[PDB]
Amino acid sequence: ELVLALYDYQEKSPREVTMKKGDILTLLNSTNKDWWKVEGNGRQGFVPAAYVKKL
Repeated sequence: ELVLALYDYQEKSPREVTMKKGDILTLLNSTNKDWWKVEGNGRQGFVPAAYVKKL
């Protein structure tokens, strides 16, 4: 499934990745309510669930 980045997010921990507002990310794991695992820029890791929107 794909998600739209609603905001920029810069990774702050080893498991996180970075995205730019408007990016279209592949969603890998949305089981946690606060942090979703995505693929962004060839890297896989977590961003805040609230900062992306399922398409």
